[PDB]
Amino acid sequence: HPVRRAAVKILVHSLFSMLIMCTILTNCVFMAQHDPPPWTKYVEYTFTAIYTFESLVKILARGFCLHAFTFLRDPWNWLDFSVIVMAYTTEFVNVSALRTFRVLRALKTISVISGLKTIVGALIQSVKKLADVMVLTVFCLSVFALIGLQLFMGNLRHKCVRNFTELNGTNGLVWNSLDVYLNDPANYLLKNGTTDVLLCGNSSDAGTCPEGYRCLKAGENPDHGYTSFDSFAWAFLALFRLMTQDCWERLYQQTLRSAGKIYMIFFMLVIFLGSFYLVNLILAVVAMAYEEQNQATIAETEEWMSIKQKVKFVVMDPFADLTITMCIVLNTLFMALEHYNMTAEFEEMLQVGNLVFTGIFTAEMTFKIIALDPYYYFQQGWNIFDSIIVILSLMELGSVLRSFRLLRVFKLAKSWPTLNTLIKIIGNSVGALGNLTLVLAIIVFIFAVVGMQLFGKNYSELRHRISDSGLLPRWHMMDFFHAFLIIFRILCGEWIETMWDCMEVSGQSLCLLVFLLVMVIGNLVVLNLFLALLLSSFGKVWWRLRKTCYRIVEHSWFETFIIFMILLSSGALAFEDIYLEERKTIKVLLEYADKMFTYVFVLEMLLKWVAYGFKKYFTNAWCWLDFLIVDVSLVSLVANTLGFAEMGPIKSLRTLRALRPLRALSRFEGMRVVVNALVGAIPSIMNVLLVCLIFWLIFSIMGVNLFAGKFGRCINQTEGDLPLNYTIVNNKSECESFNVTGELYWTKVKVNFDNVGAGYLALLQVATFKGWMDIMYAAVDSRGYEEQPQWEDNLYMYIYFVVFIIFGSFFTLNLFIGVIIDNFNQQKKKTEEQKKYYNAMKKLGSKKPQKPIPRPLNKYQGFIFDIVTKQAFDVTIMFLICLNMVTMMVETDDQSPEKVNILAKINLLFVAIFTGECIVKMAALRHYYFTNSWNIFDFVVVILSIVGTVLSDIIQKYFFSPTLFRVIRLARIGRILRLIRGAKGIRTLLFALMMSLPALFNIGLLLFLVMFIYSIFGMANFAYVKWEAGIDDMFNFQTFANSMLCLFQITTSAGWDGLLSPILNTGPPYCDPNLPNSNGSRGNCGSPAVGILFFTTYIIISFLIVVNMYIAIILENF
Ligand SMILES: CCCNC[C@@H](O)COc1ccccc1C(=O)CCc1ccccc1
Repeated sequence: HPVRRAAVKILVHSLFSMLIMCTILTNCVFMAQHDPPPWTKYVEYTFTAIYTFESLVKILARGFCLHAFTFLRDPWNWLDFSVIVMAYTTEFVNVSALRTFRVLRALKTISVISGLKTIVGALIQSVKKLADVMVLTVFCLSVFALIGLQLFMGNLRHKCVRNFTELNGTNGLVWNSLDVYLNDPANYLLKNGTTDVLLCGNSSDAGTCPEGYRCLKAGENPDHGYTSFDSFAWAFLALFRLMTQDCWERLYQQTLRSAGKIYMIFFMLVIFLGSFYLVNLILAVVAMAYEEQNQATIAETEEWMSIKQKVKFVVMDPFADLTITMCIVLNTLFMALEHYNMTAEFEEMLQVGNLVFTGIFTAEMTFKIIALDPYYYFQQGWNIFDSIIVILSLMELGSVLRSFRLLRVFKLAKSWPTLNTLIKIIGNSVGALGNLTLVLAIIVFIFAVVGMQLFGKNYSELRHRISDSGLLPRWHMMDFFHAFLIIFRILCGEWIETMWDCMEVSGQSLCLLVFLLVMVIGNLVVLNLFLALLLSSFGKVWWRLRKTCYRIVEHSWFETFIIFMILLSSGALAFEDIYLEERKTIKVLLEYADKMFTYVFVLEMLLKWVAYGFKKYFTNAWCWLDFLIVDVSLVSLVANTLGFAEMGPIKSLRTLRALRPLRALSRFEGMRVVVNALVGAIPSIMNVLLVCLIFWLIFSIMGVNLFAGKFGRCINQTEGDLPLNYTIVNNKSECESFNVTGELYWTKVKVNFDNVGAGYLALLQVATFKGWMDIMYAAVDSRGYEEQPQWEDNLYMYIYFVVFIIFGSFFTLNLFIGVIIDNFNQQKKKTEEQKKYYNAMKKLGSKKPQKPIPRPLNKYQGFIFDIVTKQAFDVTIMFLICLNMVTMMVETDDQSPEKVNILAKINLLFVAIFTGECIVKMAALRHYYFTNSWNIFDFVVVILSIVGTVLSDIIQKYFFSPTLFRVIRLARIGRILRLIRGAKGIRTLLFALMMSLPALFNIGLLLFLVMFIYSIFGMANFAYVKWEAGIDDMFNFQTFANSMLCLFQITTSAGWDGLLSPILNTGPPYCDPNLPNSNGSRGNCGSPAVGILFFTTYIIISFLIVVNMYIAIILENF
């Protein structure tokens, strides 16, 4: 047919493809709109027509029903098939939610662009290769969800309820008990500094409600209802949230607040294993799928002219590009000397300096135009780049626009190889890997418009249930930009806090579905891009005495003695909390112990000397460490007795006593090798930190140009939380004219962009996503210069942070991890009890045994033997234990008496089934319960089950203990762990985990030591800090246990902004200096210099230790 040939010619032709691509792109910019005008309706029709034409033009090219089979064989056209079907249905003949379907059109260009379909296809293999670790992750999450459910069932419903005294007449204190104390939130007491209920616990480790507030379980719900441990669904959600570490510290502090501080152990166990280990397993198998597919593709590929003479003679030898790099460095350094309150002459000086720098660059640019050839400038990319910045600078001479000089610092890339490694990464992100980035871009676009069509009217109408008062939420999906922002925040790792609000406004089923799909798919494709970037960038008495001391120092008892003194002295350090003032006996006890310690360590020093020699002593680095610390101690003692004591610097120098635990590093052959292999990689960390400091210098100068001085608030003193209305108070100066009453305080935000240093602090709080909320809120409210912030004026400043997060957090991370990996390779190329652990893992880890047991050949014995052996018996007892698991999942809080009756009956039924299996099994012939470790394991669990049943039988008659039940019942969890015998994936993964826990023990020991040093430092400084955002009555630095809680929390980087926040404040509107402090000190202030030092250094050292050591572990396992 002629129409057949015509349709085929249109099909193969390439102008049709670009026509449909432009049509899709315009339909995209038309989907991304909310509140479309009527002039859009025909446009809809328009698109419909074109797509239908596509359909015809292809099916008329097919021809028949066999051709229709071949056409539908490629699945991609099923999409626009459904698209035109839905179009005809909606245009011929409602819930109004069908409009959400045409976003499928946006996926069409993945099949139209022949490169994108390759990506979205090659991204399918890993998610079905993720199966083994996915079921291991679901299995561990469900195990720990049962554990957490049994431990904390209805614990999060504890509330510091007010005091209720019951009345005689029953059946403003007048009320009813339950209907008033369950649905009444008036009765509860809010947490200090929040509109959030206070939790409590009857235990002596939980929150202590103030006088006048008892503490019960009769409460509304958890925060919005979604953080319960009450059911297995809610508990599985809570443990998923703690696995992804999304706001996990909030659940940590809530649970410890109600359950007790000792359950801290639980949380660390679920972080040291749940978050870290399961997440890292998923990540490592994705990395393995990536390596495998890339090597698979690599294998598939393996299948007047006088004046010309004079000027060219003058420009023969420029030879001064080094002076140009120096002038660039001076230019950035000169731009960096910009701050908030600059004098007029200093501003004029900076302007003249950058003017003369522009002159320098313009002059040598026009010289380089005539130095070689304008075809040379047409040739090289660097020269094009400097030409661009010159034109942009002259445009400046003709807030965002001044910053384009900053790219000049990138000119250092030619001499700073790690900087050009960074730019190679950024050039692959949109170069050789442009398709991955483009796929991610259209996926974020699809998710943004899908979410906005699904949730726009919800977010817009029911906003009253999502914000404080008649006012907007900071995060929503009504506009496309805010939907993109929700998606981007999710990609950053914050999906629970906006999911709560979405489900509060929209609906749990659909919102859960979409946010979990966004998180899974987006984090998967972002990990794909991350890994792809990482892969694309790849007389004799004197001598007699000396040998006497040489004998006295090498004696093992001497070494154990000094180790014990080290440990005792550090433990003595731990006793230095705020309660020594009333501890009179142990005060002087610790005084004498301290002087004994310095004397014994200095005598040890002198004997080391006289034995080994001064050159043999002062060459060892750890001996230098010991000498330095004993020097600290000696000077402290000397100035303590020989006058000039409690004198400023000398009385604050004994704070350095907290370094005393560092003596332990040299002794233990685990910490020593760890610190060796760690400081052996400080040069790489230093050069990468230099590249990151230059990049964040760029971004901090941008933030100082954009909003420096625009972060002030002018809070009203009574309210305190929020700022003020622009209408009423507009300027900082009007904040000082209406200030006839001293309630107005023009405060900055704690972390702002006022210097390059405050810029660096804000960029660290944004790059870790802790504390960035207030940064970005004060930035997208930044109206004027000293002007009061309008609620979302300058809304597009979000872009700044987004861009920074992409270049300063994503790519720099690709830098960090990058060098680390390669660093280790070169170190790869160039505790004896743990060796015995190794040897025993070799010894008793016997895999294949001999013939286990022969048939007893008796009538009953042989029959029971034969019914025990067949694998059908194994699979059915596994089905039985899985049914026990499910009947374990059906337990909730405050369920009912009859249901718990039934559940206890089924409990006895199941322990009976399994103990019958046990009595049949040990009688296999004689030796079933001796050969395999699994049989004796289930033997232990079955006897534990029988003893648990009889303990449940003897609750009160013989002897009673209230809390122990909750843990003996927890032994039932052991039964589900019996499933580890059947599965092969999770068993091998958990065994390879248990093989490496000596290494994790050494790493956790170094981490514990760093926590100990920083706990003592914070006990010295950060006690008496005002109780604010992240420092409550339970997570302090007051005691040592509180310090360990705070520091374990921060070790995951979580909530570190909320703890640094009360260390920064220094003013009367927040602090109270001159406060009658109980100790020698005064004032409840933090000290910003050492607070920033402490927290930034602590999170950076913990990040470095964890990253370095975990990559070492992962490489040594590989
Ligand atoms: C993408 C992970 C999502 N969940 C974790 C994050 O939320 C924060 O985790 C951390 C908490 C404390 C210190 C460091 C980290 C890290 O990021 C290092 C992870 C890591 C693991 C193994 C090998 C290299 C690096």
